[PDB]
Amino acid sequence: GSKSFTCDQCGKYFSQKRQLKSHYRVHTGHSLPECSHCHRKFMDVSQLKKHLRTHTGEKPFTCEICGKSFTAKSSLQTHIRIHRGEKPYSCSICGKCFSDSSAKRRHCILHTGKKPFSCPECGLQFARLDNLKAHLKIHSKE
DNA sequence: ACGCAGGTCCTGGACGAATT
DNA sequence: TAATTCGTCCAGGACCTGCG
Ligand SMILES: [Zn+2]
Ligand SMILES: [Zn+2]
Ligand SMILES: [Zn+2]
Ligand SMILES: [Zn+2]
Ligand SMILES: [Zn+2]
Repeated sequence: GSKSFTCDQCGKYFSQKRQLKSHYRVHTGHSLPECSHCHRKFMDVSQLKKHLRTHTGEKPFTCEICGKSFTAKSSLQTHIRIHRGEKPYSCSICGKCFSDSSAKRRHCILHTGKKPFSCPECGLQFARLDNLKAHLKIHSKE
């Protein structure tokens, strides 16, 4: 049960050359499941079917509390915690709690003080790109 | 004013689970 | 069993919003 074929990208082992060639598609994209609309590629056909809803607008996960629908069950699961006031994610530095996992991760970056987004017009630095994009709209109004 | 930051939800890669 | 397909988590955003 040895394995002699290795991937020069991630280092995973395979017992047959054909097994290595099939796995190597995740690094080059060749022969991956390709969307017929935008021609983007994904890891397997199930991830492709999830992406298909981005073109059709289908939201098959509806909240039974307010009636709003979502594209993914994970998004619905996160949304339901809003109705119940469930905030399991907390910042270990200041104690601020969030129901959204990304809101907590985004908040914790503020304790580092890093502002890697600098305005190309005036040089004002921002910790988030979306706030810089909104700031540049003020510049757009000449 | 408008920078700041939390609210909200869409998007997709990661990865074990379930199916074929 | 091996390969494919699926479910799920989770990271990374974009758009919206009100506060100081
Ligand atoms: Zn590899
Ligand atoms: Zn597509
Ligand atoms: Zn709801
Ligand atoms: Zn904090
Ligand atoms: Zn500027």
